Amino acid sequence: MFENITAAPADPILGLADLFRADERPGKINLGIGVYKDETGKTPVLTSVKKAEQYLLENETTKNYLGIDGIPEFGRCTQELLFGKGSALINDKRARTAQTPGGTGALRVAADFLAKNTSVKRVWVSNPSWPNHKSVFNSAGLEVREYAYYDAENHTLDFDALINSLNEAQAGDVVLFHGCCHNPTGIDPTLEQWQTLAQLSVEKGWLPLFDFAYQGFARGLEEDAEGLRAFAAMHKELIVASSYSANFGLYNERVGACTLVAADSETVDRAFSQMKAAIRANYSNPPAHGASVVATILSNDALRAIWEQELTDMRQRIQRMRQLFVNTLQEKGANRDFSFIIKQNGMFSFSGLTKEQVLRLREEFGVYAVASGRVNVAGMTPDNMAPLCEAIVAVL
Amino acid sequence: MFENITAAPADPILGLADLFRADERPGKINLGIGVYKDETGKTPVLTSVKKAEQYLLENETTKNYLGIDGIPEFGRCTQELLFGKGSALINDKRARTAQTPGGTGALRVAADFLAKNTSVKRVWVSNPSWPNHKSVFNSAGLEVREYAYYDAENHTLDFDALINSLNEAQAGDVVLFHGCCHNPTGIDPTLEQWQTLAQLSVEKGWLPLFDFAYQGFARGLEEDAEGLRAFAAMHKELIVASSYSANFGLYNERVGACTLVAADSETVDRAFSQMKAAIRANYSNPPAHGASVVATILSNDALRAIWEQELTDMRQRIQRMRQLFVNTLQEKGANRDFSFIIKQNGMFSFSGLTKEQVLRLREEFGVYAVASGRVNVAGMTPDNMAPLCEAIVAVL
Ligand SMILES: Cc1ccc(COP(=O)(O)O)c(/C=N/[C@@H](CC(=O)O)C(=O)O)c1O
Ligand SMILES: Cc1ccc(COP(=O)(O)O)c(/C=N/[C@@H](CC(=O)O)C(=O)O)c1O
Repeated sequence: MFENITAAPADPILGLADLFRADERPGKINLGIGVYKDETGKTPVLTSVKKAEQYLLENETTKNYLGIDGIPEFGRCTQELLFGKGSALINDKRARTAQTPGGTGALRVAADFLAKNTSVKRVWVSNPSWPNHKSVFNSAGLEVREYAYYDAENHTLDFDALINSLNEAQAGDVVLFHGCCHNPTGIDPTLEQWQTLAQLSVEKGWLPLFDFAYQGFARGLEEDAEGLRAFAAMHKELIVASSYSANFGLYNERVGACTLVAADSETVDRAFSQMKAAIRANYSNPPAHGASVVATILSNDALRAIWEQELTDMRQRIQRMRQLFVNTLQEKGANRDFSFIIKQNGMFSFSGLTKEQVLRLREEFGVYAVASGRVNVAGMTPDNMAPLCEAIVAVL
Repeated sequence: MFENITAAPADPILGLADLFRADERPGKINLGIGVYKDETGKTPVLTSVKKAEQYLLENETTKNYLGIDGIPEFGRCTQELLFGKGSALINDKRARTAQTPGGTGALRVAADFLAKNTSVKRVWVSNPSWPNHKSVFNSAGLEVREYAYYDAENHTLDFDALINSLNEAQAGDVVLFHGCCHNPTGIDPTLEQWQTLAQLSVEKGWLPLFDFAYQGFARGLEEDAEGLRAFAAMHKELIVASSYSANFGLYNERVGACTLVAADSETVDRAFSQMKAAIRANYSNPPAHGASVVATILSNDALRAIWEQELTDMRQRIQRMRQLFVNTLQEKGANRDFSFIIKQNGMFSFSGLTKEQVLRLREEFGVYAVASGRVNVAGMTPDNMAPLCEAIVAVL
């Protein structure tokens, strides 16, 4: 049965870990996968998380199965983060949330739900995007089409090209939007742009799917949700796939959510019954530990205050690194202007490096980035900045 | 988009929780979903698990992502449980394991891997089986066909009917086998029967898929794997979907494994690369907490000894309940012979009750079973046995 199976191609992101682990050179520098590091080059457990885990160890008295949709308090806390306290979507009972194994699991549940229960055949994704978006949607049988997004000459969102690309989308197609901290560009719509897209989407009949992996890493928790909220004010229906991996430092615990919104509570409840059936046929019900840590933190004033500050600390450290990177490239003799990196949002920016420069940086200098030129600024530290920048200048 | 979605049908198992929770009557008795209860009618965290969780709280210093296939030590420990220390499959590097979100996730990963990478179109499942097997396989695009299994007049495995049914399977079809503690019948092949099926499967070209949700609940950890090991000795290729939910009391932490076996290490590694690609497009990588508890326990002599005894304790308590149930039915005036229940394995036996008897038991008596007549013996206790039996006698 398995004699002719052809090997799969390298995961362009996750595959970097095997290479990095196998690299026995001392001064190797990891700017690949999107995990936050602190000033020591490590990814500690958040203190709020350790406190919540201690509380769970002391107080949990069963591991009996969650419901298919997971912990109810987690769902309520997720909806309040997405839509705001006092949102009409919440008051009108228009949204149902399933806790999922990560943001990736939330994207797969959304795709399986749409493929099996709606007329959807195509999802529109930005060029460029996270490379796993295409794989997730195709695995559910959905075609992926690309829309233009990025002007690489001026390092801006090419809004006119984006609009033009999307004119080819039919009513009933899905359009995927990154909620904030676009991966890989770091370039997000302004609020006015989000409002223009919300009105356009209603006019053209697109179903919005928001992917919200980095809420809190651009400007703040509420500010980062403004684009999604502008869409929510205008649309009867949308889907949000969100993740708590980065903003709680809970990557390996697989904590995400798929939130379905419909015109009214009767419709969302009927539609959600099919989303639950799609989950039951995949992984049955979701992992409790990470979600119970998030719900424990978000529902306790003291833990929530500690956590919000830890998130602010991460965001501010990445901003300090963007500035230190730009300043150090100049000092090490880089040819050009990299000042666009300062304005960008989230863990990632596009260095502008070619696929060959990125390969040379790994092979010759032990500096690991993604082949698209995406660099994880959150992997930069005061201690590794100089060698990193010297290596980059050397490949320019 | 969602205006016409038809509501999904009740999950015949998981749906019982909403009904049971909503039932405000005092003496309600839960014999539905397959979760173990102790003599108090509760599902505590195992002591070995609490000890391992304390160790993790003290010693974990990151939540950085696992590999797509999860914790390497967990994979090694799973293979040794499945195949035995010193197995040729392990020595020859013929098996690769992915840690998955539960046994359900392992079944879905297997199905997506087979659908996308092999000629498989059909999976053969026993009539009766767990009702979610059909949903999982159909969600991946595979047809499900049934094979005869159970003689309900004599309460035995109808081996001749099983063989006859399977003559219709073509070479390259998958046949699903429950490794031990068949759900819902509790009736497993004898070792000779397993050996006969292993030889038949090789002759007819079937790809075996073992589902191993209850290792340790029939007779013991090694004894329960004898049928799988008889198949492993005869086959170049097979797949095992296993779960640690019941045997570690870790249901909500989603701890399972998908193990692929091929003729040699080159083939299994090539085939496994595609299994990893199927996982990446589903939930990306698996939840660490529960798997790290299992690996911590299985790799430490002291914790492993505590755990093995806790599992023996669960198994023996269920056996005591089978005997107490049979004795108490007789004392409360049940018409017939229920002595077949004593011989059966695992959490479940078929009571023989009709779908209407089961509905009446819920509506009139607050006793909750599955509509197939399956009862969770592990939900029975000395304190609830008399009212339970009185109710059953009342509906006969
Ligand atoms: C836009 C976007 C959507 C969804 C995910 C997956 O997050 P999860 O851990 O499943 O909650 C990522 C994550 N990107 C990271 C890590 C990854 O590739 O797995 C990255 O781009 O390096 C992402 O960047
Ligand atoms: C044969 C079989 C294969 C796979 C599973 C799922 O276990 P997981 O928790 O995903 O590791 C069950 C579980 N059966 C239980 C609970 C359930 O239906 O979800 C049951 O039959 O009540 C099962 O009985």
